[PDB]
Amino acid sequence: RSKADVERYIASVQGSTPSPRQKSMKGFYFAKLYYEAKEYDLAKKYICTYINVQERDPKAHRFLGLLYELEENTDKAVECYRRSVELNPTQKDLVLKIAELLCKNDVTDGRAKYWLERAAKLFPGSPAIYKLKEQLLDCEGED
Repeated sequence: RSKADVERYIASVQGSTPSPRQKSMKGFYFAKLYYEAKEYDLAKKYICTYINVQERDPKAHRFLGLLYELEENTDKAVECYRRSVELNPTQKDLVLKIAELLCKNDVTDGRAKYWLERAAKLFPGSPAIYKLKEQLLDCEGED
């Protein structure tokens, strides 16, 4: 998919449902299509426009989180995933994802241990959990 293909669709929306809210209601579509075009900076731009007018859509915060994760922007990805979980807490997968991202970025972060413990409740006996905990134990300070 090209930037031009997505532009054509945006133009069609402008021509038939031109109001500000109507256009914003199409921003998740625009963002996914730009993501398909591998236009990542534009995908971020447009998912942000949709979150503006549909702030409680957990799928939209998750998708914005995905874009930030692709940039290895740990803080922004975590914030987005956290909001998505708050809106739809059945997403246990995101709790593990947050823990994994924080551990990859900075073992020595109070945040990594906090999320790891939240994830451990949701994934009893998980070797993914046990591996992160090993990493945290390795970097613990000594009394």
